[PDB]
Amino acid sequence: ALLTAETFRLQFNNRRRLRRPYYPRKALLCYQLTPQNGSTPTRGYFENKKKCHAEICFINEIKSMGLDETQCYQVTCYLTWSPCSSCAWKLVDFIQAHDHLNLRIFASRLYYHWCKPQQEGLRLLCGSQVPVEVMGLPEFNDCWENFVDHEKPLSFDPCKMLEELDKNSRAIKRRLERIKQS
Amino acid sequence: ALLTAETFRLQFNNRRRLRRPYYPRKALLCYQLTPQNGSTPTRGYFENKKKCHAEICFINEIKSMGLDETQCYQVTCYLTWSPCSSCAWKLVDFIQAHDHLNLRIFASRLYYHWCKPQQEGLRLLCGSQVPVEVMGLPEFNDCWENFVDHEKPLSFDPCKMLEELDKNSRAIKRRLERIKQS
RNA sequence: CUGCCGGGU
RNA sequence: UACCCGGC
Ligand SMILES: [Zn+2]
Ligand SMILES: [Zn+2]
Repeated sequence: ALLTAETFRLQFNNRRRLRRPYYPRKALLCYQLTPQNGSTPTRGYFENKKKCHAEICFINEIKSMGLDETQCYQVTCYLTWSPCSSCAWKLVDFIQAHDHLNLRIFASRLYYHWCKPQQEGLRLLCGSQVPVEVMGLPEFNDCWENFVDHEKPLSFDPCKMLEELDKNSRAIKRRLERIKQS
Repeated sequence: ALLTAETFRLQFNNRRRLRRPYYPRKALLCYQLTPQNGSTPTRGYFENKKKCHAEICFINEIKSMGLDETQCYQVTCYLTWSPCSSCAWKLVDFIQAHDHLNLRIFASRLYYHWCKPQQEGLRLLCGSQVPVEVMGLPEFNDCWENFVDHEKPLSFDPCKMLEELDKNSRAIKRRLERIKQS
């Protein structure tokens, strides 16, 4: 159920440029659903598969759970790659049909942020009740704590690794800010 | 004994970061020897060998050329990569023993220039009657015109290529000047 | 695909 | 993930 600590470090790695050994930074999504009646959170994670994308895999998962439409839920997502233009649309739709869910999205990296469609896509999310932010130490902290297996001994220092995501996320944050006001 | 236009273009490319497709930018030397009386120049080019770098296979084979010790010669070298710390030591040793030769070096790119032993080697040449400069539009012009065959039709426009070479050499020149000041 | 740090689109 | 650029 739990991501391996090496999967976390490699896949959430928001570095400017990769360090050797090189590896594909795959899409990955960490969601957590909290009811607002004072209740227990539910968690899981998705990759890209079949005819999906992790966001689309997660939209249909919610539908499966058959939630309580009389209840507001807080839905938080942690994406290594900020969403598609196409997934942007499919998410804006989804949230419009499910007003009883409060969606918030955090990206570790901004996917093709120099292209207009991905730009418009993110401005839309932020215009259509779906705030988009860059993960910072708070979000990197919560994702490590609750989504990563901590039973085995690590080949690296977790606190320094988190330190470095925090540091790298700053320039990624100013870039997202500039996109919103364009 | 004429480089092909594709070899010149690939090997003397001074872009900081390459473009696809990727290829090894290997060491290469184009040399010109001219006397001070008037006699026409002598030209050739050298590659890295297993037992000598281009600069060193070159100064070696000078004994085996039809020059005499009573005339002065101006020796100009055009290098893709700037000299070794090891080659720097041997170039100064060689110039010191041959007072009939006036050598000056021109590098397209600075080889490992963030490293002290390579920088001291460049400082050493400049301080030992061996001027080191970064190749500019004149030197790129010079080397294209005299050292590569212009029979075949080119798959690219040599004017725009030299234009970018000239544009790229500006930052690299600024880097050599800083090194020469430490 | 010489290495590193950093800014911006 | 692409490009432009600065410095070491
Ligand atoms: Zn998508
Ligand atoms: Zn050498």
